[PDB]
Amino acid sequence: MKKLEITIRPENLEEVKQILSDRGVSGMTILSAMGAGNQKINLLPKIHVITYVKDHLVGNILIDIHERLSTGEVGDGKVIVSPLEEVMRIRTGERGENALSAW
Amino acid sequence: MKKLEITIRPENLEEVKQILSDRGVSGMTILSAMGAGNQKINLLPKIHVITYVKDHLVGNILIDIHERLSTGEVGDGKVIVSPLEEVMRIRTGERGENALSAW
Amino acid sequence: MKKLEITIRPENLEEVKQILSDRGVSGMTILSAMGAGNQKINLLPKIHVITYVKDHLVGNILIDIHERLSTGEVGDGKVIVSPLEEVMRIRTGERGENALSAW
Ligand SMILES: Nc1ncnc2c1ncn2[C@@H]1O[C@H](COP(=O)(O)OP(=O)(O)O)[C@@H](O)[C@H]1O
Ligand SMILES: Nc1ncnc2c1ncn2[C@@H]1O[C@H](COP(=O)(O)OP(=O)(O)O)[C@@H](O)[C@H]1O
Ligand SMILES: Nc1ncnc2c1ncn2[C@@H]1O[C@H](COP(=O)(O)OP(=O)(O)O)[C@@H](O)[C@H]1O
Repeated sequence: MKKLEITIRPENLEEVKQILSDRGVSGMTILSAMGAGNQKINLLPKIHVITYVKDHLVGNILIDIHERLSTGEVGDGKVIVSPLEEVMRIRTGERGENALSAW
Repeated sequence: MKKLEITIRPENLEEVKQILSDRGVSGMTILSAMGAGNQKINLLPKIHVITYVKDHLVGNILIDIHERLSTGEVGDGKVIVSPLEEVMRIRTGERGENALSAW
Repeated sequence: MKKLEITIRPENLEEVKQILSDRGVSGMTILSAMGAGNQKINLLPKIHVITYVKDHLVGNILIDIHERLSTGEVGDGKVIVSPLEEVMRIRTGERGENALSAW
């Protein structure tokens, strides 16, 4: 399993929720943020989306996010992929890929 | 050392602080969030807790969180475990497990 | 590439932005938080800064943060370093170190 961190323009949150639903993804945690980078130190409002996903889905999610969110204007955002050693569902104590099931 | 990310119902924050104190954990950083998943895309309020811990404590913290927070109702939340390559205390410049000491 | 998580007193955010600019770092995402630890469970306001950086810069950024932010008073904060498997720029679809370029 992998962690995705998706940092976007807030207006693009609906489209990120749809991309993850369209790949069977079970859930997501959304944080408000301020970001700085190339867009013109100017801070701008951002949404930071965290989702845990099965390893075979990551490549298609990254392609989907570029194809559907790109505006060709500076500031569209970033996606990173990082490793997960253990995942647990609090309600059941289930570990591994069972912890992300649709139920 | 490992990073835990604990995503919970906000009413359960007091019990997460007590579980970490009961395992000698030095600290925690708390973020407000909105989450989507199985509970009935409906966004619901969540707390996202980050804590850095010694590797031998992770198994007992995961057991404690399942045993004390489970309600057997959908939406109790998730815990993940991920790797840490370096940890530094800003005040002293100390690295490694010394950076998390109680002082 | 590596992820840094920098958890600080809010008054120190200007100095963290300057340290990252002084090492050529392209950007940063800023989250408001509450933290608990050694400082006197008392919750205190914090800023949580996430930045993605090239591996050869991490050692000098950690030294800079200790030298410029240390007050020798408990509560100055923490820096962690964690691994990144993939980085993508949404606007272009570019991966790897190209995804963090100044443009
Ligand atoms: N090195 C970085 N680390 C973390 N977040 C970054 C980094 N660079 C950019 N970001 C985030 O992505 C947002 C957009 O980045 P920006 O450089 O303006 O756009 P682009 O990626 O289109 O060149 C920023 O406002 C910030 O939230
Ligand atoms: N795949 C996921 N990635 C990240 N956060 C998730 C994921 N699935 C669920 N969550 C988080 O956990 C919360 C509860 O999940 P939910 O599916 O409703 O409960 P359960 O785990 O009891 O089936 C969500 O509101 C969200 O914050
Ligand atoms: N184990 C920990 N995991 C995550 N964040 C931590 C941890 N310990 C401390 N912190 C964060 O760093 C802040 C300052 O830590 P504190 O223990 O008061 O200072 P010091 O590091 O100077 O002893 C906390 O308020 C919290 O945000």
